[PDB]
Amino acid sequence: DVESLPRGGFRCSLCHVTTANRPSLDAHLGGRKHRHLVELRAARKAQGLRSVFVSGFPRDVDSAQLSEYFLAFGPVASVVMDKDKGVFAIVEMGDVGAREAVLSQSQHSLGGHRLRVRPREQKEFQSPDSHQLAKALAEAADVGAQMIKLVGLRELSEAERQLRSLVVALMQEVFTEFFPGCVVHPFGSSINSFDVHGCDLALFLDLGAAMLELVGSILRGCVPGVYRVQTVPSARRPVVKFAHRPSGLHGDVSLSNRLALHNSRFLSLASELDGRVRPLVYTLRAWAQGRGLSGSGPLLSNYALTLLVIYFLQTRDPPVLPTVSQLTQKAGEGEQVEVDGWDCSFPRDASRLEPSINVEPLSSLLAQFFSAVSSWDLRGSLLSLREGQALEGLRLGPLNLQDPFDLSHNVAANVTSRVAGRLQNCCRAAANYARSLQYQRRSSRGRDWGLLPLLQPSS
RNA sequence: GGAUACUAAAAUUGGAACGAUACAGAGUUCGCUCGUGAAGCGUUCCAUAUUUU
Ligand SMILES: [Zn+2]
Repeated sequence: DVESLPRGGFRCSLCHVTTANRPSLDAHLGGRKHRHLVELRAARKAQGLRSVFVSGFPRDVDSAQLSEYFLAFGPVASVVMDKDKGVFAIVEMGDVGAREAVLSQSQHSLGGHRLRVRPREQKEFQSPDSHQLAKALAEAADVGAQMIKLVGLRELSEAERQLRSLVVALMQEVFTEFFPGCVVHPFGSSINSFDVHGCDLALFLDLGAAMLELVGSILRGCVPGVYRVQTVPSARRPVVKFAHRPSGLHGDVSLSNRLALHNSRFLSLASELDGRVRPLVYTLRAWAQGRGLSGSGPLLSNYALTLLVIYFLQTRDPPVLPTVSQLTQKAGEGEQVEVDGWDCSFPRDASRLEPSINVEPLSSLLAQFFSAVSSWDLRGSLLSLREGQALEGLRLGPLNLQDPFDLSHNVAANVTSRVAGRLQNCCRAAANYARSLQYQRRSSRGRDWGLLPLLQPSS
């Protein structure tokens, strides 16, 4: 599990850990993380050593008969049904000494048809951009054309959207089998029209930790092709993270996050107001993801980026987007939605309101956003999208930002002091670069013109 | 007949402690020598948190 690397280095593939010397590698091998990885790998290896693969039995029969039959050959640990095909099964025996008892006789039968039992071959244990981006943008007309082309490139293709729809339909079918009358609402980066390649799909279940564990068990056992299922109650809204293998996707399933559905609807409505907010949001999201400020864990999530863009568009002297106060005022009949204490309403249609009085191009908006976000205070200034100004929060530090619909979650509470300072410095750098003349106009035969330096693979 | 399941301590950040690596500085008998750091790391400990939109 150790591979040699130059400079006298080593790499543990069991933990994916690179060490520059020998004592560090030895200390890592002496730690509890590597020991636990070894123990879990050995447990999986032993289970594979005491398991068999059964196929050939006729369809429309359950694995209960298989378990009852195999119980005659000693203790049986588990029987796992096939997923996505439903044609075979994996029988994990209790004791190793009984495995050969399964291998003693191959004359198997179930419902008349004959079967086929084999030893389980042990699969090897597994431990649990910037080229095309600069390629397909630098031949556009101007920076606005660059941002429009970036939107076109980052937009999910028909294949990805249809695949996500298929996943949603499968989840709905399974959960309707388990919970009749339930609905699986897709949302996240799928219905808000701000869809990027390799985005997260969130699934709201419309009908404490027991339900979360039940959903996790459903995903682990019955739902096809889904591995990496992790329940997470330690959050404002408990969520099951799930990964899907055949699609190579990863997403989140929530039970009570009803506000996020209307949040995604509002994001889509804001995107449909005009053809400039969407390019601005896509460009700023790409810039954040290309400068080490949008990743996993304590880093600024994709939703906070769109929230900041909407707030900035609200704060302009010519109102690009009316604030959430006006949006709530624009609501009509059948639009009295309110969840979790407070009320937040907005129209569900697009052609109901007045177009904005802004005419600035995309480059001007980007430069103004960079200047404003660089100059703004980060110590104790909380941004209110509902009122569209600056000054109920729960926890905040060097970054203050709350939802305009969920007025209790400070979405900026996932950024520490150093990350906030780096963000402010990057904003100042982008602002001065936009003020500089090189960014303002085109270079034909290669200079990294326009948005490319902001989108370059920097450090 | 038709392709051999992702089972506990799932993660990162704030503070830490210890062990090493770096020398645009110099020498060497080729063993290293003098002193100074957090770049990458490893081990362990305490978490008014996040990682979903
Ligand atoms: Zn290891």
